[PDB]
Amino acid sequence: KAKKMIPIDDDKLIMEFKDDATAFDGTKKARFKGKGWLNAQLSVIFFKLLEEHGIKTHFIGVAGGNRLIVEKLDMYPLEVVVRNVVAGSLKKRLPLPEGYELPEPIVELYYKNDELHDPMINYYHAKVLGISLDEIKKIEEIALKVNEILKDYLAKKGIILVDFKLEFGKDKNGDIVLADEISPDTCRFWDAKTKRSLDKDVFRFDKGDLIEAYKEIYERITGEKPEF
Amino acid sequence: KAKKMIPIDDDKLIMEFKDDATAFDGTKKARFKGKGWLNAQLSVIFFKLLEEHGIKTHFIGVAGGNRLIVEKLDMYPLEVVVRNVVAGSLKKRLPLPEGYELPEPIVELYYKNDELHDPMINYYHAKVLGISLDEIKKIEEIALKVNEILKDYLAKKGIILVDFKLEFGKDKNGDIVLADEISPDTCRFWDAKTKRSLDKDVFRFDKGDLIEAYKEIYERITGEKPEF
Ligand SMILES: O=c1ccn([C@@H]2O[C@H](COP(=O)(O)OP(=O)(O)O)[C@@H](O)[C@H]2O)c(=O)[nH]1
Ligand SMILES: O=c1ccn([C@@H]2O[C@H](COP(=O)(O)OP(=O)(O)O)[C@@H](O)[C@H]2O)c(=O)[nH]1
Ligand SMILES: O=c1ccn([C@@H]2O[C@H](COP(=O)(O)O)[C@@H](O)[C@H]2O)c(=O)[nH]1
Ligand SMILES: O=c1ccn([C@@H]2O[C@H](COP(=O)(O)O)[C@@H](O)[C@H]2O)c(=O)[nH]1
Repeated sequence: KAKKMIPIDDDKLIMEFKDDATAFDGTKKARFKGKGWLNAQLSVIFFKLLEEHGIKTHFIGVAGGNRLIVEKLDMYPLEVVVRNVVAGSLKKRLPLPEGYELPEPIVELYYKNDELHDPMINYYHAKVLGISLDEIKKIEEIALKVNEILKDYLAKKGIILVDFKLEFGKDKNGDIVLADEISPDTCRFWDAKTKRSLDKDVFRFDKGDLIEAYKEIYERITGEKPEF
Repeated sequence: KAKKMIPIDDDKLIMEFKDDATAFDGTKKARFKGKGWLNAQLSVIFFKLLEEHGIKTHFIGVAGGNRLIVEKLDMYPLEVVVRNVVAGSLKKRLPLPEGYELPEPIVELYYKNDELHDPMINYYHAKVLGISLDEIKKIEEIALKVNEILKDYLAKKGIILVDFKLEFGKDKNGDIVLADEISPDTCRFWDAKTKRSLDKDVFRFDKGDLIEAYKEIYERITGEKPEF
């Protein structure tokens, strides 16, 4: 839908970032020239940042612009959502307004299943899904640590980290390893002063130019205008 | 919707069981003569059974047919669902068929909120709702114990306990006390041999005569035909 996975061998594969974007369970579609490049490059910076902090990620190296070399993992069938500020689907689950500052981070577990439209699950559903309580606890522990690292990093750059989605897999040693991507597609980012979205919500809710919004994030983090 | 709550004093109130039944977030409505009486009487038997087993319930005594004397509690805004067999909403959350025997009980937490249509929550939402992790853990621990007591009791009477909903409150000592009702309205009950519903699903999905189904449960448990 937004990425291709290309085999290399048993140990590694290629994650390719496409210009394609979707929303509303794949029902909204557009292409944005440069979006693959931006998301690829922002994922690299985030993976490298988190690695420095002791977070095991699938990130191995770059394979030219839009393609990353990543470790092969047994993927957990989860989307793991961390929420600091109330936005999107949390508005329908809690009677709190968009922009409400949570007293502590909220972690949500979603089962990756297209047929069931990615329903929310708890630790018990997880277990029936074959994911042990100890696996779940260390998945959440990692997500909360990632949260602290990303929110501090971004607050320096005048960016509020509202929420974001993570995915994980096990490597050959049975270690839990951070996977997929971290990009303006899979996070909400607000400008600290204006509270404007610099993320996929621009596309989701037609708030302006998606590529300008993504370029802003890139420029704020790197201090440079994008090469494409 | 199905019950009235009538004050007595600071310590206690009246729970009255009405003939009214609803389904599909209150959109389906009917009255069933005798349903209040059946649900009242079955709640009594269940509360008395669980009390014997060390479960603190709000049950104090009977006030004539359809009305129970119950303890006043600070109610948790939760519906706590325990699931042994796949049925109802769990079919949309897990790709398992109706009638699938779970490898262990599933506990689900729902936030009681009419505006939000009782959305599922996890421990983190609970906390933002003002419910501590320790409160949640002992709420679930009680629900799982209630489950074991009810499923064994009912298996003797040729009834499979598929799932059921519980509600809870704190008494003046800050003890967590089982509340609301336990009736064929708030449980799924299948016949052990035929797998037929003897519960509110009869009404929900027009499967036959609701009152016959409820009378069956009553007769199986008490060994007697209902006085009304
Ligand atoms: O479903 C709801 C209900 C309320 N609120 C919040 O809590 C306040 C409660 O006030 P009310 O529901 O009367 O709405 P208002 O009149 O403030 O718009 C609102 O301003 C909202 O910020 C919310 O976020 N979601
Ligand atoms: O959304 C789903 C998908 C599958 N299944 C179960 O897993 C089996 C998988 O087979 P399939 O999805 O091909 O359906 P079938 O062809 O068996 O009806 C089914 O029989 C169902 O019991 C389910 O319960 N829910
Ligand atoms: O399939 C999804 C669903 C959500 N999210 C991200 O997770 C957060 C919470 O999403 P929502 O549950 O509010 O839609 C947002 O940052 C959103 O972009 C994803 O990356 N992929
Ligand atoms: O508002 C509700 C919702 C569900 N249940 C009960 O909880 C179980 C699971 O319900 P569902 O989530 O499958 O609808 C069933 O026994 C159902 O009767 C209730 O008592 N009240």
